[PDB]
Parts: sequence; structure tokens; C-alpha cells
Amino acid sequence: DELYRQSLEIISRYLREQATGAKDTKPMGRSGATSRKALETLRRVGDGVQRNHETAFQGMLRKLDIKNEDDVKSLSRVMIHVFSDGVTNWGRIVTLISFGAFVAKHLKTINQESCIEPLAESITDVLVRTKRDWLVKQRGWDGFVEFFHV
Ligand SMILES: Cc1cc(OCCCc2c3n(c4c(-c5c(C)nn(C)c5C)cccc24)CCCN(Cc2cccc(C(=O)O)c2)C3=O)cc(C)c1Cl
Repeated sequence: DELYRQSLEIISRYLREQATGAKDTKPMGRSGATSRKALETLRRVGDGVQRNHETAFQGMLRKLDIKNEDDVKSLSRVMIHVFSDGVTNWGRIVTLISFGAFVAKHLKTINQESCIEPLAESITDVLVRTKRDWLVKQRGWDGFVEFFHV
């Protein structure tokens, strides 16, 4: 499964970049072109979604009661509940990743930067295993970037 690897890489780099603030060096593996502008798409749109959804994001974060990695292994079930209810679109998916970034910035504050990698993997696993076929019909991240062009 490569869609898992491509998605995980995009989600990881965006979350860590949000958490840290550095636009990261390093090679963007393979198929980097689509992944590069989805990440660039996430920079432009995802952070604004966080601004537009700040109240419930702060509320959700306060109720989740995140402290360590053993909390992360329980966030998936709440993620699966809030996310999988309804019909699929890219707005839901960019919202999913946006709150992951919100959680990532919080995790750094409480000095829990090592937990950003499970989160992104939990996010990635929740997305593909529930939206795989749809992501294939939408041509994956190509249809993502095509959707969010400016
Ligand atoms: C990383 C992580 C992520 C998690 O979940 C990510 C799911 C994304 C998400 C959604 N919602 C969220 C809320 C929220 C709000 C807003 N109000 N209330 C009451 C709540 C609960 C708070 C947080 C996240 C979400 C509510 C409605 C917005 N949609 C559907 C939708 C449909 C159509 C158009 C749009 C559009 O805006 O374009 C959006 C969501 O799927 C969970 C965990 C545990 C973790 Cl650790």
C-alpha cells in the first residue's frame, strides 16, 4: 500500500511543520510533486480552517485530555466517530488534518513532540482504511490539489 505511504508523508510533514514552524529540508521521497503542492495546499488552506474552527477545536482539545502516547492510542476511536459520520468530501479531510495540526502544536507545548508521529499515523490509518476507494476515484492527492487551486 503506497497511498498509505504518500498520505502519511503529507500528513506527517504538515503536522511537524505546523508543530515546529520549519518548512523542513530533506528529499520528498518519490511522487513528491503531487505531495509537494498538497502540502503547499495545506499551508494555504489548512491553517485558515484552524482559524475558522477555533472554538470547537479548543473545546475538543480540552475534553480529549491528552497527556502522553497512551492517550494517542485512544484518540483513533473518537477520530473514527467524528470523521466517518456522513458523506465524503475534501473539506472533511482537510478538517481532519487541520485538527491533527492543532493537536500537534498543543503536543509541543506540553512537551510531547515524540507523540506527533503516532497521531499522524493514527490519522493516516483512519483516513485510508475508511476512504480508500473514494480516494482512488478522486485520483488521490491529485484530485485534492486540483480541488484546492488558487
Ligand atoms: C486529530 C483528530 C481529529 C479528530 O477529528 C477530525 C474530524 C474533523 C471534524 C469535523 N467536525 C469537527 C469538530 C467539531 C466542530 C467543528 N463542532 N463540533 C461540535 C465538533 C465535534 C471538532 C474537531 C474536528 C472535527 C465537526 C463538523 C465538521 N466536520 C464535517 C464537515 C462536513 C461538511 C463540511 C465541512 C466543512 O467545514 O467544510 C465539515 C467534521 O468532520 C478527532 C480526534 C480525536 C483527533 Cl486526535
